Amino acid sequence: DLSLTNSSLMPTLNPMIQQLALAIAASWQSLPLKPYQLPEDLGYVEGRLEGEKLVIENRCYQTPQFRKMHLELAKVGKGLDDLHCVMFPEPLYGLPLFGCDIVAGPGGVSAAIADLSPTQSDRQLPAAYQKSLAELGQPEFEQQRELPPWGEIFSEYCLFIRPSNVTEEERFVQRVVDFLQIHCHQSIVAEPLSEAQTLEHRQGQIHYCQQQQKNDKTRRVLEKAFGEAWAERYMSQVLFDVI
Ligand SMILES: C=CC1=C(C)/C(=C/c2[nH]c(Cc3[nH]c(/C=C4\NC(=O)C(C)=C4C=C)c(C)c3CCC(=O)O)c(CCC(=O)O)c2C)NC1=O
Repeated sequence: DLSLTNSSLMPTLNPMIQQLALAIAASWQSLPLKPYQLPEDLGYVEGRLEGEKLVIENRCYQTPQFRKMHLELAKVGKGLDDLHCVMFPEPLYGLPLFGCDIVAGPGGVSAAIADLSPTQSDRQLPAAYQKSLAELGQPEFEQQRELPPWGEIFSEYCLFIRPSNVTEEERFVQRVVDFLQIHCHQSIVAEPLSEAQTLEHRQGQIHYCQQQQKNDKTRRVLEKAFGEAWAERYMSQVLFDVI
């Protein structure tokens, strides 16, 4: 399932989304993957109420270091495209949370967000991450976006932009590839932590999922195609499940 060649959505998504989906899949392809079963063994889902149809493709995996690796592609009607990805770490290893959300319409990408988010109580990334991320240097983008109020969960390296041209699209993709290369290497060298530290990282992941559920822009997309009760179950059990 991890080849995207069987995807029905891929050919119709915004090109930046296609490039990022491919890069994520390439990063995961040779890991010690096992399937992760979403609620009701959800793969493909389509729904419509009174407006536009929402189509969603889900792929989910797990490894010893990552309890849940979720790649979701979505399209609303013919306008709105979305790529959503979260690698949820196993708290035992103390790794940060990789996440990204890319939203596009007919006139281009409106929102591109990626981060390696902290799970420590002091809201800092592990020292090895800080060092590696600082060495990449700060990227220059013309149109930055300020994080909403629930976005206190994001690191100081969080990127949130509207890409202004294809060069910036490519620059953002390359920065996400760099984040993934750092993250995959740190996962090899990570050691199992003490019970007390595992608990702190668990709490940090819970908090991340609770704050992400406050994103009303995501919720309203789901609500308009499936209704309020479906949307709440999807947000809380599929996208941002509390462990
Ligand atoms: C069904 C799945 C799914 C859909 C439909 C979705 C849609 C979605 N996500 C966002 C913004 C959107 N997404 C995020 C961030 C994230 N969101 C995440 O799922 C993750 C992992 C991050 C961060 C790593 C932020 C911070 C914002 C801006 C929220 C705002 O402007 O209020 C928008 C508003 C775009 C804009 O303002 O230009 C939409 C429609 N996101 C999804 O995940």
